[PDB]
Amino acid sequence: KTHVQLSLPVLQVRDVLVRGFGDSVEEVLSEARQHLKDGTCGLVEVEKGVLPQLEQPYVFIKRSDAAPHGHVMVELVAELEGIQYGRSGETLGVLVPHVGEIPVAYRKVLLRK
Repeated sequence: KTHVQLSLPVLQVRDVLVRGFGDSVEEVLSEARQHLKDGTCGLVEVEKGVLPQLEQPYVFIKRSDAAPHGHVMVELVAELEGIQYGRSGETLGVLVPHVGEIPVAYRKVLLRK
Protein backbone atom coordinates (compact mmCIF):
# COMPACT_ATOMS: atom_id res chain seq x y z
CA LYS A 1 0.00 0.00 0.00
CA THR A 2 1.16 3.59 -0.77
CA HIS A 3 -0.32 4.70 2.62
CA VAL A 4 -0.33 3.02 6.08
CA GLN A 5 -2.61 3.92 9.03
CA LEU A 6 -0.42 4.50 12.12
CA SER A 7 -1.12 5.66 15.70
CA LEU A 8 2.06 7.46 16.90
CA PRO A 9 2.75 7.72 20.67
CA VAL A 10 3.21 11.43 21.53
CA LEU A 11 6.27 11.76 23.88
CA GLN A 12 7.31 14.69 26.15
CA VAL A 13 10.74 15.95 24.84
CA ARG A 14 12.37 15.58 28.34
CA ASP A 15 11.37 11.81 28.44
CA VAL A 16 12.98 10.98 25.07
CA LEU A 17 16.00 8.67 25.55
CA VAL A 18 17.10 8.52 21.86
CA ARG A 19 16.87 12.07 20.51
CA GLY A 20 17.35 11.40 16.75
CA PHE A 21 17.59 8.74 14.03
CA GLY A 22 21.22 9.30 12.93
CA ASP A 23 23.83 11.52 11.38
CA SER A 24 22.81 12.24 7.72
CA VAL A 25 19.54 13.45 6.10
CA GLU A 26 19.45 10.16 4.15
CA GLU A 27 20.01 7.99 7.30
CA VAL A 28 17.38 9.80 9.48
CA LEU A 29 14.72 9.49 6.71
CA SER A 30 15.68 5.77 6.26
CA GLU A 31 15.62 5.04 10.03
CA ALA A 32 12.35 7.04 10.52
CA ARG A 33 10.65 4.94 7.78
CA GLN A 34 12.02 1.69 9.30
CA HIS A 35 10.73 2.70 12.85
CA LEU A 36 7.34 3.85 11.46
CA LYS A 37 6.93 0.40 9.75
CA ASP A 38 8.16 -1.50 12.94
CA GLY A 39 5.86 0.47 15.33
CA THR A 40 8.95 1.86 17.18
CA CYS A 41 8.49 5.57 16.26
CA GLY A 42 7.34 8.37 18.60
CA LEU A 43 6.25 11.96 17.90
CA VAL A 44 7.31 15.09 19.80
CA GLU A 45 5.05 18.13 19.29
CA VAL A 46 7.18 21.15 18.31
CA GLU A 47 7.07 24.23 20.59
CA LYS A 48 9.54 26.92 21.77
CA GLY A 49 12.65 25.11 23.11
CA VAL A 50 11.81 21.57 21.84
CA LEU A 51 14.06 21.33 18.75
CA PRO A 52 17.33 22.45 20.46
CA GLN A 53 16.73 19.53 22.94
CA LEU A 54 16.73 17.01 20.01
CA GLU A 55 19.55 15.91 17.63
CA GLN A 56 19.87 17.05 13.98
CA PRO A 57 19.19 15.99 11.35
CA TYR A 58 15.46 16.25 12.36
CA VAL A 59 12.62 14.27 10.76
CA PHE A 60 9.24 16.07 10.65
CA ILE A 61 5.82 14.69 9.78
CA LYS A 62 3.98 17.36 7.75
CA ARG A 63 0.28 17.41 6.68
CA SER A 64 0.18 16.44 2.94
CA ASP A 65 -3.64 16.96 2.43
CA ALA A 66 -6.79 18.59 4.04
CA ALA A 67 -8.28 12.83 6.95
CA PRO A 68 -9.50 9.25 6.26
CA HIS A 69 -10.91 7.42 9.37
CA GLY A 70 -9.53 10.29 11.60
CA HIS A 71 -5.97 9.71 10.17
CA VAL A 72 -4.25 12.94 8.93
CA MET A 73 -2.27 12.35 5.71
CA VAL A 74 1.40 13.20 6.37
CA GLU A 75 4.79 12.84 4.69
CA LEU A 76 8.44 12.95 5.92
CA VAL A 77 10.69 16.06 5.60
CA ALA A 78 14.24 16.17 7.10
CA GLU A 79 16.11 19.32 8.24
CA LEU A 80 19.89 19.90 8.73
CA GLU A 81 21.42 23.36 9.51
CA GLY A 82 18.17 25.11 8.42
CA ILE A 83 17.81 23.27 5.03
CA GLN A 84 14.77 20.94 4.50
CA TYR A 85 14.69 17.89 2.18
CA GLY A 86 11.13 17.67 1.01
CA ARG A 87 8.31 20.17 0.73
CA SER A 88 4.96 19.63 2.52
CA GLY A 89 2.34 21.32 4.77
CA GLU A 90 2.20 22.15 8.50
CA THR A 91 4.43 20.21 10.99
CA LEU A 92 2.49 17.72 13.20
CA GLY A 93 5.80 17.16 15.08
CA VAL A 94 9.34 15.70 15.04
CA LEU A 95 9.84 11.91 14.92
CA VAL A 96 12.14 10.06 17.36
CA PRO A 97 12.82 6.42 18.21
CA HIS A 98 10.33 5.03 20.77
CA VAL A 99 12.14 2.75 23.31
CA GLY A 100 9.30 2.43 25.93
CA GLU A 101 8.72 6.05 27.08
CA ILE A 102 5.10 6.53 28.40
CA PRO A 103 3.16 8.71 25.91
CA VAL A 104 0.79 11.63 26.76
CA ALA A 105 -1.41 11.00 23.68
CA TYR A 106 -1.63 9.28 20.26
CA ARG A 107 -1.58 11.01 16.85
CA LYS A 108 -3.49 9.04 14.13
CA VAL A 109 -1.72 9.57 10.77
CA LEU A 110 -1.94 8.12 7.24
CA LEU A 111 1.76 7.88 6.17
CA ARG A 112 2.66 8.17 2.45
CA LYS A 113 5.06 5.13 2.33
